[PDB]
Amino acid sequence: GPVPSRARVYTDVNTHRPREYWDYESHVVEWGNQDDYQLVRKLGRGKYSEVFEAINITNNEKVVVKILKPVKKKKIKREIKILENLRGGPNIITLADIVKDPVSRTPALVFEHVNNTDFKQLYQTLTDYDIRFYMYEILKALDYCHSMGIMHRDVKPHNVMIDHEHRKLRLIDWGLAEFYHPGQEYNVRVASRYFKGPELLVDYQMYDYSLDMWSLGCMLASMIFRKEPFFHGHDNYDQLVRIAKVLGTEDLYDYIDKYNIELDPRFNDILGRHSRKRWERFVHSENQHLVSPEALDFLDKLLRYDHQSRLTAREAMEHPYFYTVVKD
Ligand SMILES: COc1ccc(/C=C2\S/C(=N\c3ccccc3)NC2=O)cc1O
Repeated sequence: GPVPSRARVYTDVNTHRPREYWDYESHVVEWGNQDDYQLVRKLGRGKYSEVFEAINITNNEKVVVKILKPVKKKKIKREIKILENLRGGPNIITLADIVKDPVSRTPALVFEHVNNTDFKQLYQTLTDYDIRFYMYEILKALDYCHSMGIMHRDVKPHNVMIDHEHRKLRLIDWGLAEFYHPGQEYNVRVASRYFKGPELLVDYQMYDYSLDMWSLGCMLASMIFRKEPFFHGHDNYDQLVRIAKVLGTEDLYDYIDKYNIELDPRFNDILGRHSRKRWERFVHSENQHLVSPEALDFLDKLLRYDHQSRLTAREAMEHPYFYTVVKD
């Protein structure tokens, strides 16, 4: 069978919490007043919800209303409990309220509103310093939720709301997030394809917080190199082949050999043999201004096959890449 794995940090956080903290199936939702919130315009539709900009008429302030499509009560309470546990943490989106939507017949989460700059203007104009700044702001959020027993499992540009005017960042969409318990086997069908960690792509279920750091590396590579997404697979199989053309196939085999994992035989025809590449290969005159030796070394230490060898969020915040960022 496969070799078990545990997180190298925050391993026992949920163990020594009261069972109330992580036993989300037992959570009792405390409902607000649906009539306090007036929908203004639809902002998005996902597979699991729709999201609206709205007004809270008791303070005339804008809020964002996420009305869940029908989903199992378990998963609704999971998201709710996680939002409540993490509320007030650095750069975590704030759950303001929860109300019963009369039309949907499902819960509606009420969030703080972020005046977000949308993501193509952000991708096109963020400077070297801005990338470092916002990376640091993201690591603050990730170190907080990891220290609180929670992995996000869906880190990607669209879940990072930035109001670039006020240099304000918020990590959103906790609907895939889970509590980390040592030895617990999880569902590998999480994260968007381009940000899925190798552990997911080789069907290794006993993963942990370090999955978020792989996804964060994919975001970082897309920004400093100006290739979004960076690993652009046509499906989950070709996703792993795209990674292996950069990180090499020899270390991929070392990885699965360490955990006594076996690749799906369907890779036999498509994986090939690939050397590991130096990151300088992706540097050119149109992304040069975003690359430094520090950037490449930091990236290199995030994008590791072995989830156990990636930097933790806290370790990443110690990296020289962030020495130039003004600390508050
Ligand atoms: C414009 O400002 C905001 C925008 C979004 C959120 C929070 C969200 S959005 C979400 N899920 C989605 C996303 C896209 C489509 C459908 C559902 N989950 C969250 O927590 C908070 C904001 O202040």
